[PDB]
Amino acid sequence: KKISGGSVVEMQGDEMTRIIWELIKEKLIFPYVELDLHSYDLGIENRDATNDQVTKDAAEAIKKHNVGVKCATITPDEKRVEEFKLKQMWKSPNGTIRNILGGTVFREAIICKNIPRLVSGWVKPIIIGHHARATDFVVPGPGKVEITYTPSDGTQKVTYLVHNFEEGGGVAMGMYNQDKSIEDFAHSSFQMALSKGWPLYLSTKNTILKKYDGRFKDIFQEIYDKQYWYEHRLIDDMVAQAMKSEGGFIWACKNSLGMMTSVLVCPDGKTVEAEAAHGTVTRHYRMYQKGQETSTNPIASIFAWTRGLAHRAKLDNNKELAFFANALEEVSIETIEAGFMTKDLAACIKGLPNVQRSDYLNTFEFMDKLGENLKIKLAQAK
Amino acid sequence: KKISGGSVVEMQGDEMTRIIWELIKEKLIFPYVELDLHSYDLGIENRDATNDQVTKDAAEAIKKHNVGVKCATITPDEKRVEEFKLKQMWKSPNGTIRNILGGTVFREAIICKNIPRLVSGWVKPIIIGHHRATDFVVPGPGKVEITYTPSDGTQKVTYLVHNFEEGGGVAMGMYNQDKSIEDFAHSSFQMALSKGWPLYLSTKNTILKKYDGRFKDIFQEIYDKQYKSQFEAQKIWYEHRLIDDMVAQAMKSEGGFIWACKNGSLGMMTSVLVCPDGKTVEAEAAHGTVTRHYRMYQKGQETSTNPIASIFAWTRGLAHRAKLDNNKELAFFANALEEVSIETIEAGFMTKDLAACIKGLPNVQRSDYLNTFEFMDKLGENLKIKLAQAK
Ligand SMILES: NC(=O)c1ccc[n+]([C@@H]2O[C@H](COP(=O)([O-])OP(=O)(O)OC[C@H]3O[C@@H](n4cnc5c(N)ncnc54)[C@H](OP(=O)(O)O)[C@@H]3O)[C@@H](O)[C@H]2O)c1
Ligand SMILES: NC(=O)c1ccc[n+]([C@@H]2O[C@H](COP(=O)([O-])OP(=O)(O)OC[C@H]3O[C@@H](n4cnc5c(N)ncnc54)[C@H](OP(=O)(O)O)[C@@H]3O)[C@@H](O)[C@H]2O)c1
Repeated sequence: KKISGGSVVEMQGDEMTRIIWELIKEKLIFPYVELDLHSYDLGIENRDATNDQVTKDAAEAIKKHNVGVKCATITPDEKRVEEFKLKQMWKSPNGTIRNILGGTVFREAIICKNIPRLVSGWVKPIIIGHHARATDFVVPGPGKVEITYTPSDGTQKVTYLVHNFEEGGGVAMGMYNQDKSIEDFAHSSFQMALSKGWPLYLSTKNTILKKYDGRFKDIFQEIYDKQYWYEHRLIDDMVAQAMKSEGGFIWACKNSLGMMTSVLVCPDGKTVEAEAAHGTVTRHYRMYQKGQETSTNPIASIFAWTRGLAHRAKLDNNKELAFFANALEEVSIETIEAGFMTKDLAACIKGLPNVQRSDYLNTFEFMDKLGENLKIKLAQAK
Repeated sequence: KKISGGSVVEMQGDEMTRIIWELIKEKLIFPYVELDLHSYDLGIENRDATNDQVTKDAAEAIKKHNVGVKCATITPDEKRVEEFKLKQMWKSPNGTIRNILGGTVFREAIICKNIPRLVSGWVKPIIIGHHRATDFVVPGPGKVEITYTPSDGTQKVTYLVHNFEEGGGVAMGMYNQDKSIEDFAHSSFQMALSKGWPLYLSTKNTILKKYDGRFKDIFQEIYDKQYKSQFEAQKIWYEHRLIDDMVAQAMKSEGGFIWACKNGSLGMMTSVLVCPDGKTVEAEAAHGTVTRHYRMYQKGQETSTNPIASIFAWTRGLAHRAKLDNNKELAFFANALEEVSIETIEAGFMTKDLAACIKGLPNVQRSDYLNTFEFMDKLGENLKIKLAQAK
């Protein structure tokens, strides 16, 4: 009856996104898909109770099962330490997860025909990638700061003057990048393309950091010929090319939030972690706690699930799951395009002072409209 | 009858901006203000004829007279060397001027009510100020180290940057003198007090604990010793914020702050070089010479070039001159010219770039905008009326 979805790592989160995450599972996922679900509770109280061990176990499960879908989580600050009486200022779960997995983060805004964009010409989305270290120190007083390279065979020594501090002190730092990290960025970028069926654009300073940025340009061109369209451009020339076009390209960059998605793509081409690019929407959660009506956009959170499920389906050659993930993305866009949307989107169209209650749906009404539309779409498909 | 404006250093430039610059002087400045004008011709042919000596003399004149107003200039590349048969690839005049003066460049987009922004909440502008490196290819395995050798002969300090054990890559060294950080802090505090807005410094001091920590410590020290009382008197403040926390607050805010960063139509983008002394200022448009429009102008074709950024170079320069000289009539004139410029656009009279921001470039009709000369004439008519009404 229901689709056999296979192995998925799910991470529960905090505040308004936690409410939305449960609604998505109950209304959009669980009525259609059965999963061998590896669920980790990354809610702040559980991270505190387990001394953050839950976060490390979730990252290891993503590494083992290749598919991670994560709800937004609170990153503690002093105010959060007091609010929850935390044992310590726990590090960001996203930072912990990224450190364990590695990879490149790709960000993509979901586009709807009736929702204004930065450039009206944008019909197809733009997927921006950045690869995801330094030795800094105080220069106590006058003297030379030099950076040297000694090849391991001892045949040469190259010394570069960083600066001769003559009047006083300051600060200095040394930075590096290994060819393997640049290679991993290139792979993830060509493999983000091919999967999406779009062209790739690499942008660098190149005119300023000629040797550092030149190596990225050279490694990308080399990998494009040996193992794989693709084109390089300067930052200034690139933003101009983005001001034109219908969009629909991957932009590897070396240097409403409710519609912003994020995907971590590991160099292996096997592991993916998807999530909303926004936070826990604390202000809406405070309204919910006071009995006030909320209108929180679930699109970014739904697309974490669809990107995760589409990846799972690709790994397992599961056609029914691949169809479901795509159908849920289309239903989400189509619902908004038919005029049914949350307040943030009504405000993008009308301007916040001109938004009336009849222009939007509350959190629960929007989720119910998506559920009704999804039921219809899948019934007609079979 | 005309305002006695005093001592101003003016730098003439190239292509479309050179045409606009002359129109501004003839229609907006010279009918109202008399200046002891120190004019330098930084047009590309004159920089070539003088072996760039004109650029160095202009920078020394700004140092001496404290007020510089500069027109956009061509920075030569190989194509420009061929076009003008240049003796050499002269360095950017902006780079030469900045090296002689020092100081921090503050950028600000001019806001009009009927012109769409990035964040609709931004009612007040955001003024962003920014603060060299030695990079190289690491051809294969080996050690990259960064060393500090005291000038007094005490023990050399060696830090390992990375030991490349397989394959190559790239490495770089970067630095900052305490004096450059102190200058950045002073120019930033001077900017915020002049504008009457709060100041934020953003760094990644949690990652670059020593490097960015020094910026955070020097700004806080200079604030506590020399500017905290003055900031309180104007009900404004200074705060350090991490870059991640800073971008999030910038979207939430209605604008109206100075942002010192440790790291829309170009026709509306202004730039001001603020020297740490609080006395010297160099103002200019943040855009270039608008070569594409200049090519149309050379062919006798109608152009619609936005002069706002160029007008604001003159108004920022004149407002600073007026502040230094306690010249109330000049202070009023500079403010009136800024207001006339914004008000003209807000009344529906604008160049094509702005009509395109409203309607979208494919939907712009000739009746939606004014050409370069029509727009300058409308500003001249509005300026005359405003100053008459002012008494
Ligand atoms: N990936 C992550 O886990 C992640 C990322 C960022 C922040 N955070 C955490 O999230 C918490 C809250 O951070 P924050 O309030 O600064 O950022 P945020 O949750 O992204 O929310 C900022 C504002 O953006 C709007 N917004 C964001 N997501 C929305 C959605 N889905 N639907 C409708 N409007 C939406 C709301 O604007 P209006 O208020 O005008 O309605 C909201 O108050 C913090 O504890 C922070 O650590 C986590
Ligand atoms: N501060 C300076 O002295 C400075 C700064 C930057 C560059 N440059 C020099 O400027 C020359 C030309 O550079 P560029 O064409 O790359 O840059 P640019 O002059 O800033 O012009 C780029 C484009 O932006 C638009 N634009 C810029 N200023 C405008 C204005 N005032 N009104 C209307 N539209 C405006 C035009 O767009 P559309 O074509 O779409 O109409 C123009 O073609 C080069 O020689 C460069 O060295 C000098």
